Amino acid sequence: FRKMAFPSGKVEGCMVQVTCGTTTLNGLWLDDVVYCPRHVICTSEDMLNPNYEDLLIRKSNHNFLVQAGNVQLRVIGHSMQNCVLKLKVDTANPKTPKYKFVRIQPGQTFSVLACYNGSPSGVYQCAMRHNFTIKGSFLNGSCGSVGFNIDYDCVSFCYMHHMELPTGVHAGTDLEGNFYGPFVDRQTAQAAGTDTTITVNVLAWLYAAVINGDRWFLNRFTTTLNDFNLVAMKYNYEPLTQDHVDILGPLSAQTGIAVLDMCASLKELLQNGMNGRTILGSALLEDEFTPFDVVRQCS
Amino acid sequence: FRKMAFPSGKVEGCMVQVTCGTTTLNGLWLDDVVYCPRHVICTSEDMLNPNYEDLLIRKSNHNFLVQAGNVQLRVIGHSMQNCVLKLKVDTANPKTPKYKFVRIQPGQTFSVLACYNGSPSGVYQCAMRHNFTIKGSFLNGSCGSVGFNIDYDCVSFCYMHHMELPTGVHAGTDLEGNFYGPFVDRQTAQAAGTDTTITVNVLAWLYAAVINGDRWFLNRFTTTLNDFNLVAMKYNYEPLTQDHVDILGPLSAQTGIAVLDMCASLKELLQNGMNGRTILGSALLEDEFTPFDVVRQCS
Ligand SMILES: Cn1cnc(Cn2c(=O)nc(Nc3cc4cn(C)nc4cc3Cl)n(Cc3cc(F)c(F)cc3F)c2=O)n1
Ligand SMILES: Cn1cnc(Cn2c(=O)nc(Nc3cc4cn(C)nc4cc3Cl)n(Cc3cc(F)c(F)cc3F)c2=O)n1
Repeated sequence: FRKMAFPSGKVEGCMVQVTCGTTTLNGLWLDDVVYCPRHVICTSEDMLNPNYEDLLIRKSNHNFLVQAGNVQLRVIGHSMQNCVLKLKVDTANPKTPKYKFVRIQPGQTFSVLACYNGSPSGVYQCAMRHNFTIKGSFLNGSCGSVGFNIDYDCVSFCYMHHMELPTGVHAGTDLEGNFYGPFVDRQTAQAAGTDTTITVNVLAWLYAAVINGDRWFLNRFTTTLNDFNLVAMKYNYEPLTQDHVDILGPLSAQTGIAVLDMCASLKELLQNGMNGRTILGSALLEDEFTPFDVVRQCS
Repeated sequence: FRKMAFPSGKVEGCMVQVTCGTTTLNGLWLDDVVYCPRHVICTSEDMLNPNYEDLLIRKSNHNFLVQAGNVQLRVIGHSMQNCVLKLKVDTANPKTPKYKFVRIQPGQTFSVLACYNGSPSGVYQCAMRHNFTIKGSFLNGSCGSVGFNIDYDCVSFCYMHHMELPTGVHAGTDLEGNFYGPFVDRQTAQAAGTDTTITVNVLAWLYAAVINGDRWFLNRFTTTLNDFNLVAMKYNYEPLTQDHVDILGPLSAQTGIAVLDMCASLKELLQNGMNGRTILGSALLEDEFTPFDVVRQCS
């Protein structure tokens, strides 16, 4: 098992650079609109405690430099939606894919196209942690890089990168400009909430093991969901939601192992450990493969 | 710090489907030639023990169906170069990138674009191992997927996927059709040579751990190159050369940790184990990052 990103071509053709004075970052060009973090309108002095409403009134269309490669896209309108800037440009992107804007739940994975100065650099899979941060790999100049999933040629954009936290994890918004988690777009020290293990994904990893014939940890017990959630919290595992139980449906049907029976097996592993035994050739439980990721790799 | 692949868009526009009878796999369309594994000309009976020159002489151009998306390309010529079939087509691929064909050395990494029926499915980083296998993520229908590196807009193709060995590792050729390793393109069980660990890559990754703030494995011991290499060989690690030491120069400069001091750290890890601790979230010693991979992602 390894982390597999979606092919990035449909997103590469949408990346542009957006510059305001000397502040520069990445934006996303879809039809005739460029979406980017509103942080671009900040001078160095504004980044600590920006007054975004005040900073925008000073700005006119001709203050925004938008470039696809070295080709300038003239801005003909600008607005602010939550923490994203929307720049209307005079050219509709001929490479615009079929796309949606989605807001993802914690545990869900997505592909990140890391970009610098509008130029795509690399692609990798990330998971949204339950404290609404991601353990990404980002350098300076990456602000505005996006995260996405692809279903049947349709790109669902779910993340726009804004900042690095002191602990080295990363925080950002959806493509409507709403932050994931309790963060704000200022250059101030903000702490990630305490992280938890992503229970739904650990359960998917256990189903993956079963599919590949590694099933020693299957015990003879069952549990209720309420009983399991209360126990899981004592081991810094996330409580399961009703949506979590349902996205485990396909793996449960494939293996014939009821979701609640697998929760009982996981509860046993938490209360007693693994005793030098491995699962999928590993002594650590993996929590960054979703049920969908598992089916992608197994079938 | 993460395993990061190159953006795949320049390769996506070159993937097509090749079909001969009921046998089908992926091909690479560059200018007016489609490159694909010659295994495509085998029926299920042929696959077990194929005489390829005999099989190819009995084929005509119209025995080859090539589809790019929904568009059918007409084959107007064919030839075989080692294990690679070259189909001349009546249309040049307008999305052909600047490209080269290169044969890589063990320890070097590349990006894989996994494809099924000519449609790209995922992208991830792999390394050529010392026994000329790769630990990929490939399912049925992935034959003909390619591996590549991207250097300022030029795609250097280095791998064409052929088969999965009974241990689950993968084997393939360069784009001139020569296998990496002692394998042949026939459906028979094939084992690889002993899998020696890429020592210079493990050292690069330990330097990545330091650069990313993890230092528990460092120590005050010292070692000579030969004394380290004695322990390395004992543990089936590749001997470290002065060229490897030189290549690690920039990382030792950045961290102030001498290369032979990092060797002392690795020697203890090999002799004592990790004591349940982890490095960069991994419970085992990672050997699929090159010094350049670490430099590029950390800077
Ligand atoms: C190491 N790292 C990992 N992720 C990041 C993301 N990131 C970023 O790329 N840039 C940021 N500040 C800027 C500085 C600029 C200097 N010039 C010339 N232009 C610049 C543009 C930007 Cl955006 N930041 C900091 C940051 C960005 C925000 F959007 C925000 F709301 C708060 C912040 F503190 C940053 O985190 N760097
Ligand atoms: C599980 N896995 C991981 N990697 C692979 C790659 N792979 C593959 O995709 N296909 C193969 N055999 C074929 C069967 C076909 C059935 N039809 C209808 N069409 C087919 C086309 C192919 Cl290529 N193989 C096996 C294989 C492929 C070779 F190129 C070879 F030289 C020897 C082999 F044993 C395969 O490994 N599968």
